[PDB]
Amino acid sequence: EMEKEFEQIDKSGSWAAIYQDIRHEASDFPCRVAKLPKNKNRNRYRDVSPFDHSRIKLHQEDNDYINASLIKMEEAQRSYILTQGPLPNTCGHFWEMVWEQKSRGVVMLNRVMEKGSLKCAQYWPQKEEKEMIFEDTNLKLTLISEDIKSYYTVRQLELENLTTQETREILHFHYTTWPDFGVPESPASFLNFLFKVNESGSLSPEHGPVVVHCSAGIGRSGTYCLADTCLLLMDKRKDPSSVDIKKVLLEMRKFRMGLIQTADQLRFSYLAVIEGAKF
Ligand SMILES: O=C(O)C(=O)Nc1sc2c(c1C(=O)O)CCNC2
Ligand SMILES: [Cl-]
Ligand SMILES: [Cl-]
Ligand SMILES: [Cl-]
Ligand SMILES: [Cl-]
Repeated sequence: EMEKEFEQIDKSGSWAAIYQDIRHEASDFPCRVAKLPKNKNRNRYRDVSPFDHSRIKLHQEDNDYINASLIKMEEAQRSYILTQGPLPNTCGHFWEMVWEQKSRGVVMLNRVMEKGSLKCAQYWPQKEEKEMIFEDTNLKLTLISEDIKSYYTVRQLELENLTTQETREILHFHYTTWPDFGVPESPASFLNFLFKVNESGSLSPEHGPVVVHCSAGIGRSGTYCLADTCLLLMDKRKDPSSVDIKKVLLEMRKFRMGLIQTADQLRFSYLAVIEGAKF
C-alpha cells in the first residue's frame, strides 16, 4: 500500500517535486541563540542551526549553547538528539551534552574527512592507550574495544566524569559507508545497522535519548531518524497503512531544520520503510 504510492512517484518521476513541497511547507522557527555573535564558532555551517524552542542546553554557567536539537516524536514514543559533527573546539561540549542528557548511544553516519574536506572532529579516541581529556567540561573518554564489521563499526567507550569519577559505557554506532549527500548502498544494510542500534539496549527508556549525527546533523541524520520513526509508527498504529512518511517528516522538521537533504534521500527513506515493514 505504501509501495503503491512509491511506484506511482517513481513512474511519474516526481521525487524532486515531492521533496521541494516538503521544503516549502516546513516549519520556520527562530534560531536567535544560534545566531548570537558569541556562538559563531560553535556552528559548523552558517545555514544549519537549531531552533531556540528545541535546542539542547548545556548545564555549565558561561555559555549554554550547542548546535543540537531534541526531536520528540510523541506518537512514535521516541526522542532523538540530532547534532552536527563536533568542531575541534566543541568536542568537550558534545560529551558534556551526552553526560547531562544521559544518552548511552551515539550514532555517527559520516566520516571525519569526506572528499578531502574535514566534516567532523576526531571526537573519540582511536587508540586504547591514548585517552582523551576534555579539560573544559571535566570529562575523560577511553576506547575500551571495537567490533569492526564490513560497512560499520560498533565501539565501546568509557566516559568518566572526572569530577565524580563516575563512569558510563557509551556505545558508538559508526556507519562508515554512507556518502555525504548520498544514500546507503542497500536498504538491507541500512536496516541491519538500524536493528543493531535498536537491539543494543542503548535506547532503553531508562536511558536518555540516542544522539544521532552526520556532518551537519540533518541530511543523513534526518534520513536515519525518519525511517526509524516511521517503522516505530507502523508497529504501533492500529492501521499501519495510515503512516504518511511526508507528514512524519514535516513533524520532525518542527524540531530541527533541513532533515533529509536530497530527493534521493527521501526516496531511500520510503524504500527502507517498505523493506523494513516486511521484515
Ligand atoms: O552530513 C550530512 O549528511 C549533511 O546533511 N551535511 C550537510 S547539510 C549542509 C551542508 C552539509 C555538509 O556535510 O557539507 C553544507 C551546508 N549546507 C547544508
Ligand atoms: Cl553575543
Ligand atoms: Cl559552554
Ligand atoms: Cl572516520
Ligand atoms: Cl531543506
